[PDB]
Amino acid sequence: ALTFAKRLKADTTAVHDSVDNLVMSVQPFVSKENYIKFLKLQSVFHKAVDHIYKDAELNKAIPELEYMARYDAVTQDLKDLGEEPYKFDKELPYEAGNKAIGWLYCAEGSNLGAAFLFKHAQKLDYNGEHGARHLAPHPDGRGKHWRAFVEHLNALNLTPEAEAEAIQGAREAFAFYKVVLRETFGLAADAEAPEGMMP
Ligand code: HEM
Repeated sequence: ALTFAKRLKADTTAVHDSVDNLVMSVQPFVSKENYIKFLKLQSVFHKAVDHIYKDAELNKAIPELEYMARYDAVTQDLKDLGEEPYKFDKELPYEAGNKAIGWLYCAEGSNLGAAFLFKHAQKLDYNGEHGARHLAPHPDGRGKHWRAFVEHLNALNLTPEAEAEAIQGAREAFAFYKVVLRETFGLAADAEAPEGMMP
């Protein structure tokens, strides 16, 4: 690639697309019941990275990182749908160090690419003020907000060795997402979208 952020993307695009395909395959927008299952999935993942967004060390290198967390937004979307806060059945990952940087990339990048999901949530009359608060674009714009974030990520100046761990972290974050999705939508372990499906 060329930069840390670009290597992260390059090394995780295949798994990202597998997530895209799996999410769409379980029909998150076919019914209120399924959208709620989607929100529970989102709730678990965002709870899992909450401690990373609030990490003292990372907030010193990335100013205002603590305010980027979307866990509260997802929980409010659950409230809008008449659901109480959702709590994962199993123990939640609590990553740290370089691997935690990979999870942060995964979670924040999902904010950049949430435009598609937000459009379809809108079809159900769910918007940034009701039901899809966690999918709404950052006030500064998805792209502008992301580019600023990417600068900070690259500015961590992680060594090639550290990058490897972070990238592995990002891969594990996506992997965890699918594990939670399968449990939430009642799929077998390692279930995937129909083979050959394109994002
Ligand atoms: C059906 C659901 C999804 C679709 C259609 C999708 C689509 C996309 C698209 C088109 C982008 C690029 C946006 C841009 O460059 O402006 C993107 C980026 C990204 N998405 Fe998703 N995504 C989905 C779900 C997720 C999930 C659930 C995660 C992780 C838990 C995720 C993590 C990311 C990351 C990390 C990036 C950043 C890529 C980069 O480095 O440029 N996405 N997504």
